[PDB]
Amino acid sequence: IVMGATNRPNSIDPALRRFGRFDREIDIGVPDEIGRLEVLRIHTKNMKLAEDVDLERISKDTHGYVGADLAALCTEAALQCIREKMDVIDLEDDSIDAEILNSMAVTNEHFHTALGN
Amino acid sequence: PNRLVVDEAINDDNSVVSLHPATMEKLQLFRGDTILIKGKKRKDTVCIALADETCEEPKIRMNKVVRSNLRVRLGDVISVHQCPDVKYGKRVHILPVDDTVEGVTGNLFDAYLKPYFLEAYRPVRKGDLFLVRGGMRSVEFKVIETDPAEYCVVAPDTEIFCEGEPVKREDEERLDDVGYDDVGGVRKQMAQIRELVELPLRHPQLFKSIGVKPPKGILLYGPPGSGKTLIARAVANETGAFFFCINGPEIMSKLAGESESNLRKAFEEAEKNAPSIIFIDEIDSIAPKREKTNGEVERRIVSQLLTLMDGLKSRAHVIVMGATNRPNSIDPALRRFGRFDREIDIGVPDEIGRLEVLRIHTKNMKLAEDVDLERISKDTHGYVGADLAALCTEAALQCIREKMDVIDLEDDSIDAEILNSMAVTNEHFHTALGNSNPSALRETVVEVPNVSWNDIGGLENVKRELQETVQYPVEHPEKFEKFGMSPSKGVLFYGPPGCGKTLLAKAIANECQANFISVKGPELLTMWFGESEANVREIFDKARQSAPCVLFFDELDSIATQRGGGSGGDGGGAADRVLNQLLTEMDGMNAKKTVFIIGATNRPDIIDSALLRPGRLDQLIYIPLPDEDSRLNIFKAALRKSPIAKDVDIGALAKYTQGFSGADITEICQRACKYAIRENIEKDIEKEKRRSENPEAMEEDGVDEVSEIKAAHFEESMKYARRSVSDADIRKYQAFAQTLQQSRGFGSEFRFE
Repeated sequence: IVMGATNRPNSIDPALRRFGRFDREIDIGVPDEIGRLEVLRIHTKNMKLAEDVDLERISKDTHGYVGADLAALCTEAALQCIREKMDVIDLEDDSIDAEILNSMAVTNEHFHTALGN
Repeated sequence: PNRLVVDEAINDDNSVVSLHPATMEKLQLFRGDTILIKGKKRKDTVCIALADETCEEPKIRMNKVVRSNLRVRLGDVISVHQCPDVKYGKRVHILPVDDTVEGVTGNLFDAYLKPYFLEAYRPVRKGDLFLVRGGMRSVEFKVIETDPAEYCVVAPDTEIFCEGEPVKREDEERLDDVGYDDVGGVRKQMAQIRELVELPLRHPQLFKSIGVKPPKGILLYGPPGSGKTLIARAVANETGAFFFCINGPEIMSKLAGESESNLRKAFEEAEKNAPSIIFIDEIDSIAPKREKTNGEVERRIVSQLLTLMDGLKSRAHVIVMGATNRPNSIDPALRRFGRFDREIDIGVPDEIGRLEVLRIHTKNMKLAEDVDLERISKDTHGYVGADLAALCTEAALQCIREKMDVIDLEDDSIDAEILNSMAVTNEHFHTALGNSNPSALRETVVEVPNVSWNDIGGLENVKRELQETVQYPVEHPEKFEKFGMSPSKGVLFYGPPGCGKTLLAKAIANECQANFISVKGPELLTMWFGESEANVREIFDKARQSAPCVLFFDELDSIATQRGGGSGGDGGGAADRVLNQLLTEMDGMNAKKTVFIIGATNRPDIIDSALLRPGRLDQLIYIPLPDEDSRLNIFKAALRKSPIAKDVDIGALAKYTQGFSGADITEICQRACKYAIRENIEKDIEKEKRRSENPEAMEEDGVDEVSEIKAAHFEESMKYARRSVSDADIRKYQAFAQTLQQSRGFGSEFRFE
């Protein structure tokens, strides 16, 4: 079985879409609100999310966002949390306290900021 | 407490540094002890710490040699740490400089280093440099290696070896490697890049604990010569990472097959030396936008770059800073997730940015004490950093101009006194600016205009309306969410020409500290005629990234008139490429985004109705001609900079000059100044005539009549006063305002039981 892949069916040469070569076609379209919710839950499962995180709000406010964009949003939120956590952590020190590392965790406002950016 | 500012030291000894006594006590440092000092580029050195009461508590005093060793200059902050582990060197390898040894016979070690280190117990670190005085000459020496392999104190029993090749001075000068301080105008972008890059490379443990994937792809687009290549080197050198630079032209100039080999070797070596940084300078040549795919080599290289970017991994500790002029010029396939996700805009520097760039480029030159760089920065608009460096070079060249007459060209030798007497002057900078040319003038400038409500004359109703529609949703949006209703995402200004609509927009932007973007209809019209309609989406994108923002579409009716609007340009309406794209982008804007858009039109009866539909630009506000107080405000603003004769108070004139637009006010002032100006020059010409009559008559100390702008010349100017707008145009405007108003009936007839 040969699963092709592309962006739009018209971008492919028609000769490939004749019977025998590539007959079935499937549309992996933009995920819906529920789809965005599952994608966010999948990408954020391994991270240290806060107890006040409201992923449903992010899913509702995310329209036109593909899964990769959602992962980028999560990464941006973590980066913003680091932002807030830079002042205490000295950059010139090759070693960083483990307590601060264990204390890091994203917050809903960080997600809001990342979505804004 | 261990960080101190670098300062000049009283002692010139290379291996001795001075610290404030209480500061040493806080660090538990005693006089004569060996201390490890960390400077820039992760370069540290070892010096003998001495107590100096004259040194300020937050300052550390040290000479030029240690400054070079630490790669820091005056004003830089360095860290001092206890180094009680410095062991007496068993063997130290130090070599001289190639140019400093010419004319010296014998063993340079015995002449200079042997007495310099014997019984001095001077700490030495690998790569350290110092100057030793002996035999009437000063010879530079560089430390090659130390027995501990980190640093040691050279004792009398230490065996110092100087058998090796001399060190080249030109190559040694590279040690002044670029840091964050050598760039300017990119403070915010500098922070973004420093974070996104230095954090994972220096402290990946943070991301690992948070379980996130640090970005690999960074794209720095902007104007040519803005300093892109310097930022990456500064970042890499500050993080201590291995930097490998790739230039698009260099890669594309290689023979087929060799470019791919070089690229793969670059990636492979970069991954070997992790943490590493890769700069694909001018990625446009490597991967230009697919407008036409001609040939096979170009496709091969672009696809090779794509697959190489995809194949790289987060654990590899590799970051790829691209570079280009405009993001659209790059092939979209590169901007997909995984390859090049983050994008940064190294835009034109602002006034402060221009100031820092000028101070950076002119620090090494012999500037005069009367140089006013702030004036140059203020007068330099649209100038990129490279243009500023060119301006400085032109100013120096002009100083040379003034200095040519004395210096004979045919003489192979030139006096040293004249050379030491050269120095640029502010007037030279003015001349260079007059001769120079900006490189960036059509690029959308994003900044916070300084116009304030005080500059806005009256218009209390419109002031209130626009503050309502804009100021609140950007100053108090959280409570808008609290109630939650959608805010207005647009507004349209219709009014007479030359009534200060752009001033109003800029003032409202400043009140909210929100960025203002000025886009005129002619520019979009030209770009569409240039078949570059993607510029419109680019404007919308930029306005979005720099939120909060106020996108001001100047002469919105220009496009409609080009198509016709309501006057009947073509047989029908006004919609076209640019207009339709504008509507499409308008309906596609994010409700949560603080991108407010303002449209200005001098002709409301010709604007396409589709643009006025709710959801795109619906709020319509009328801007009347300035009234008595508004006209007074405009008058004083125009004459605010100029002196006026005491006999003339401009409010009296403003009172009776109804029906006259702000442009007419500006021109009345221009003509009044102009007539007073003719008066001044006529007086000067009469003075010159009198002096010609009596050239030898010594000019007495007669108080020169104060050259002011008097009321007679205001009379002469108003004799040529204009009123561009007639009462018929205002009648049309109020007819539109009435067709809009249609408010009556329930003003007071409604009340609940």
